Amino acid sequence: FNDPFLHELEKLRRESENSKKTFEEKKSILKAELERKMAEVQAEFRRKFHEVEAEHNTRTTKIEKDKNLVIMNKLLANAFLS
Amino acid sequence: FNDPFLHELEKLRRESENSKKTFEEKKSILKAELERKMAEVQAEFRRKFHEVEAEHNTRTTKIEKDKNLVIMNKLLANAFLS
Repeated sequence: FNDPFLHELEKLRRESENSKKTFEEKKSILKAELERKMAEVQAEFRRKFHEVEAEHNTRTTKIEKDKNLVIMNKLLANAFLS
Repeated sequence: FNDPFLHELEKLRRESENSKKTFEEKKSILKAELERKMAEVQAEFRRKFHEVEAEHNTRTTKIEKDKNLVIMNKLLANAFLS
């Protein structure tokens, strides 16, 4: 640059494009970290939850086998009479 | 319960009622801590964000005041006639 004024002015217009830039990018990084932490906190939830739900379905098919062993040994030892 | 068959049956209604109880309550807890983890991941993203936004607005007024300071200086050294 010839004019040390037009110079300083560009040195600063440039200086504020770096500003606008590193800001725009940080802004993106965070947005993209939050996105990932949230998808991973919700996949940790979905995990434990499908285990809790499994534990129960097995809990109740047990309770289930048995309820029907009762109803059978009853119905059986009772047609032994009629 | 006089009837022993009726007894086995009640013993089971009672067991299935705790299957449901502890399941629904396990469920209720996992959901409670999802709320809590997500709430705080996202309320510390904002804490981190506003700190870049802040950091930028200060950078930018810094520049703005270098600019202004350099323009007026030109304007003054150049404050005459003919």
